[PDB]
Amino acid sequence: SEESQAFQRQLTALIGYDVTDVSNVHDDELEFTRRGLVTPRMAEVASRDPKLYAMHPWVTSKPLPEYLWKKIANNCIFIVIHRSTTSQTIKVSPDDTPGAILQSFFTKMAKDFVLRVCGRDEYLVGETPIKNFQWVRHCLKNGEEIHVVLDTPPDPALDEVRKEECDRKFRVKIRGIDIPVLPRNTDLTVFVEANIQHGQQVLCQRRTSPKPFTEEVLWNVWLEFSIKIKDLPKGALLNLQIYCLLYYVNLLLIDHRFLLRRGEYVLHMWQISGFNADKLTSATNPDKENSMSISILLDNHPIARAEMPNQLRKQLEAIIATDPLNPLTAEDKELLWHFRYESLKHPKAYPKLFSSVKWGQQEIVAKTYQLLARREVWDQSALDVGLTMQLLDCNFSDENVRAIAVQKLESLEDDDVLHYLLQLVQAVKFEPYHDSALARFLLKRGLRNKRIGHFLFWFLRSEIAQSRHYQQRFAVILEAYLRGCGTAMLHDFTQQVQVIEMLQKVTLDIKSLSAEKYDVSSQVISQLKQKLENLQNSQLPESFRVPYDPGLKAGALAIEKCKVMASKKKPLWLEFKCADPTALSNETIGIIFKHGDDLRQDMLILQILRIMESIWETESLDLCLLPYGCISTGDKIGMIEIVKDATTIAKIQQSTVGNTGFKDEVLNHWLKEKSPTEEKFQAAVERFVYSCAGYCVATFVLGIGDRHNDNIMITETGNLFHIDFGHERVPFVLTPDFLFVMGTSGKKTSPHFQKFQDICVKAYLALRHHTNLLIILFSMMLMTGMPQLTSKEDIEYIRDALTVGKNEEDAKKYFLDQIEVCRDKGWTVQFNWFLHLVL
Repeated sequence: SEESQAFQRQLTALIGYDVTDVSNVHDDELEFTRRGLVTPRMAEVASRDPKLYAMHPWVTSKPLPEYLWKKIANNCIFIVIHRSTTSQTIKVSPDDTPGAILQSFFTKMAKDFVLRVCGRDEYLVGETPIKNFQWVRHCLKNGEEIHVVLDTPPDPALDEVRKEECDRKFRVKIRGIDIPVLPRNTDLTVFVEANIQHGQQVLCQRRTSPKPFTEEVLWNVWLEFSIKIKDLPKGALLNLQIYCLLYYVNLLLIDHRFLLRRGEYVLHMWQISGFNADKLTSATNPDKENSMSISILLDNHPIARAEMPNQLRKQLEAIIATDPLNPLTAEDKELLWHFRYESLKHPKAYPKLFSSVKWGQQEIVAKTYQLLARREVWDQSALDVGLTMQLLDCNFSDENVRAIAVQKLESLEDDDVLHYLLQLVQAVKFEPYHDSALARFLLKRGLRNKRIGHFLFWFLRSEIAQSRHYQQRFAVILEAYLRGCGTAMLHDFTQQVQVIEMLQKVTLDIKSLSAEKYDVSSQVISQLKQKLENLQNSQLPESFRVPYDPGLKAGALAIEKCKVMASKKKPLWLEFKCADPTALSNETIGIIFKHGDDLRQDMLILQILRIMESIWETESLDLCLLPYGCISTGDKIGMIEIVKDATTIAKIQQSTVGNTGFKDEVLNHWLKEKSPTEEKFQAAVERFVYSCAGYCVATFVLGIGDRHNDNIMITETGNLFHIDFGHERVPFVLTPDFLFVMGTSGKKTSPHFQKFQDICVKAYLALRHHTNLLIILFSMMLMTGMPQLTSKEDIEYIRDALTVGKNEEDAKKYFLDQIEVCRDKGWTVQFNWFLHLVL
């Protein structure tokens, strides 16, 4: 049609990439994926309750943790129900329904509606106990009152979706390679390596002879492998590399239509700088003008009881108990394979088992599927996210093996899907094909829930903007999502994109006019305000949802309170007025806009933090972390949440001690002068003990504990929290100032410091109870998040940190000793933090 052209246009602007582009394609897998994802979408749209979809209730089935019942010490909950100007407080029990509460509301003054959190696009509806609403738990946790307004339900009509309308050995001919520029130092030789991969597992390998590295190198040679065409497993990759390692590129030997690849190919390769998710991409380099390319020719098609002994059983069991990052011996794999039917009764063995399958053998793969048809135990096992995620990493390229993983993710409630959403999305980079069970699962959960949807939107867009390796695949999935999110969602996303797009341009100009010079003169500031003026016109929409806090609406830009931060790069400090008239405080929305930072890395670390908090919750612990909002918008650019009433530990030191000169009492002096009442000061000290322990443990496990004072912040309310995760020593930061606040100094003791040590321990061994989940999240984060990671050393850290193997007593001890090293170090490391990072 005609209106379809314009619609595809808006989507292109929403996605940040034109999915109809074919300038970098060698087949039609993307188009095929755009077609195949139409069904999954339509089915979910037609299946979703238009009333619950519009009001996105945010609930959870988990029990209220012990630390929250402590608040409700009267089996009564207080909810302030506003109206227009007159508010009315109603007492309610933990198991009531917002409807019941609604009715029990007109019973107080009898002389259609729904409860909405004041100043927030959050509703309290549906057949659910009020104790199970996230906002209620949020208020209960932060000792805040529950204020809700009585208004009309959103008109679901606004969510309207727009109507749519051989048994021979395999071989490859390496014709040659060619690259535009060449003039480099040495004149070394060069050769092309060809590997048939599958799950990071190199099945077969061939190489060409070396040759003078010229602008164009030809071989016109057939590389025949010792593997039959019939034996190539679906998902298998033809991995091509150039050594003289400089360039790589991959090609699926089997396409999306179960067909063998064939014909002439000219693939533009990816380079390498000074093992990682990009290494596995089937996409080719879009830069044809300066990129290396390789020519090949594919010329070669359908795709078709004994009880285990006592001693061996003990062996298999040791293997199974082993940590995920522990390598399997040839004998381990034969044991696991030959006794596969026994292995099948141990869900925690699956990864090991499937990584013991000889995928380069048709008969073995064939038996594996027969094995998988004996699911029973797996289908009934209690869902284990750690286990599930492992079957979705780089080590498994089989569609069916991965499918069962997804099958388990299907049980997760919205609340959990949100906890792992970013890692689930990142795992799509491990899928051999564009359209996969994981992609459909994500597409469906997002379409099914506005909150999940909102984030799915930003998370996919984050990759599409900065990842040439996967933006094509991710763009197609984001499109498929936008086409069924609903017109209202589409409107909100448009509002947000326009604002960030406008702020990105503003930050660029401003950033330019000031190198590595910490100044921020009235000149740059003026020119900063000047631009916001223009935007304050018919550009910056009336409002927009805060990307990291979908419930909040940002209004006009309070240009007055806006400025530029001193920081090394050029942060943009903006403040907005809440767009909702029913908001509680006149409080402004603070958001920082930065450029020149690996914001995706911070996103990863913040989600892991939110995950450790949930783990501790399952064990009645509230380490008080503070994983502030952070969304990566483009390459090194994105926005950050500004916590209210917080400064760096450094700036507090700078306040008294002076410029670069470190005192032990400064911190405590600061908290006491910021606390309105002794009661609050004591509560602030208590919050400090908790937040300090949570970050010491959390940061140690993630190996980002050795930090400079300027990257650690604290609220006037006593909440300590690290920031700037974007990539002698110490395990974590526990300096004399932190200790003094706890009432200790110089290897002494105190009621608070002792509390701190026990909490740490209790917390530390709570993360160990989930050693596998953490190892797997840490392992995936590195491959898909940071630049390059060691296929050993790097990942291996988390294992030593999680003291794998030791018992709780040795672990408790191990951690306490780490607490002592910090005690020994005092101000050493901090003072040293001027030099640089290494080791």
